[PDB]
Amino acid sequence: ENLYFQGMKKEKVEQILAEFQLQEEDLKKVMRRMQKEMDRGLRLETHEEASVKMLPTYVRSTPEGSEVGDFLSLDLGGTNFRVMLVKVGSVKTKHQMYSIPEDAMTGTAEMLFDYISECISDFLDKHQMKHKKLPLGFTFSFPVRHEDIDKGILLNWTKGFKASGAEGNNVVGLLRDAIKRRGDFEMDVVAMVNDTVATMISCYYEDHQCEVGMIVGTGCNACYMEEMQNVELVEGDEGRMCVNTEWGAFGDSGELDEFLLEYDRLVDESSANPGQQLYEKLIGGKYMGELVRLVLLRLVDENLLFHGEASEQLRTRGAFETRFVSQVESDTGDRKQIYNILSTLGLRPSTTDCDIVRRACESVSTRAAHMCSAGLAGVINRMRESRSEDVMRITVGVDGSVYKLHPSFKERFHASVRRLTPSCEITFIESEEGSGRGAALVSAVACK
Ligand SMILES: Cc1cnc(NC(=O)c2cc(Oc3cnc(C(=O)N(C)C)nc3)c3cc(C)oc3c2)cn1
Ligand SMILES: OC[C@H]1O[C@H](O)[C@H](O)[C@@H](O)[C@@H]1O
Ligand code: NA
Repeated sequence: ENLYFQGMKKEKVEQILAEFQLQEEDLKKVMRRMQKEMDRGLRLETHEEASVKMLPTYVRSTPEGSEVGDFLSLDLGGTNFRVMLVKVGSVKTKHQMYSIPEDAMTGTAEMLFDYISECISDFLDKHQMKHKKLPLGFTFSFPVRHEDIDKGILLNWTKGFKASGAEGNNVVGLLRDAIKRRGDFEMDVVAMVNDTVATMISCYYEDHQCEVGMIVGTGCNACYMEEMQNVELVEGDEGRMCVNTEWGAFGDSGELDEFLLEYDRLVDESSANPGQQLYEKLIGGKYMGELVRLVLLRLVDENLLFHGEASEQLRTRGAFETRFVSQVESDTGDRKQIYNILSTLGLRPSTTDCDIVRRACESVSTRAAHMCSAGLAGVINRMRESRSEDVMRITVGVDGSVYKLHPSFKERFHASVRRLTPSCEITFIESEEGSGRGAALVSAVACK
């Protein structure tokens, strides 16, 4: 054992883990670069080359006038596929979740939308309603270049999605075509929204100060209410329009290069979209645990962890799940939680190994919280400037398992957004069934 040696090991672990550190000045630089990229995406002259697409959603700040009744909501792209029935009068919901097979997410668009329509059919039978033709709102968690609220093309798949015959086509069209092939129900697709947009809308229903939507789950993205005069891609300078930043693609033109560590390159190289969504790759739940797995293999190689031996499970892709990062950080100090996770990964961890794993997890999750904060602060700072407000009071509607379930992420992120947002008063709100509710609320407003 030896207490002096155990300590020397933790000191070398720390020297390696120090590479994850971001100073406040590094965060201001990342923020200013994000802001620079946001200005570029919004302008007609630089939009095509901008990595941050600042996509117009066609969701506008409207005086009001919502329709009443039953609205169907679809949710694709997060954790599984969701069908929701929404009653607007007051808003009450009925919902069901479906596990998307891999063969659908990695086969053809036809297979993907066929499965989606099969699920819709099943939801309608379980609620006895495959006869009623309802207005339908679609949450589609991918970059889309809109023509209108109900018409938009998929730019590219993100988060490991690979279905053929989708990129370059109208997503509402693919959906509508799938429903017709099946022929057992009828729906009127009135709106297609990003998950950030749906979250902002459902959170706004509870707090009218909500004008920013943020996702920190499988992926990482944000939307906000932009001045119509700044939205150059849409003719008009009156009122506001929701803009999907698609900030996951920040760093794709080399904007984050000085901060990319070896673990980031490996995660990217072994990903379904290499060279894409690099900022998201620093924060997202699809990558977080994989980043911890890579750091652990590095420490196994320096003879600082597990007697320098990694098990088959520790050398398995995606084996250190993001939930294990959250769970390792939940550990009360007894090390029981860390121990069980490691035992299940075929390791014989000592108390020191448990502590080192705890440290690698905090280094990765604290970096994610800090990178994410630079992005939110840039959006918020830009809004304060655009609205020419001395002190801007805004509410941010947030969804996702990383922001929601990680034990310290949320706290580290809020404190870092605060340091970077002086003269800003930010309220953070967590969405209760965010996406589904949001897509139907936009549908009720749109259905006039
Ligand atoms: C074509 C088009 C253009 N813009 C929109 N625009 C919209 O649908 C719409 C709905 C909104 O949120 C709402 C949430 N709930 C309710 C509500 O209480 N209902 C009963 C629905 N209303 C609004 C918000 C909030 C912001 C900051 O901008 C919004 C736009 C919709 N369609
Ligand atoms: O799900 C969170 C985010 O993940 C990815 O970055 C998608 O491209 C984006 O559309 C979505 O909002
Ligand atoms: Na405009």
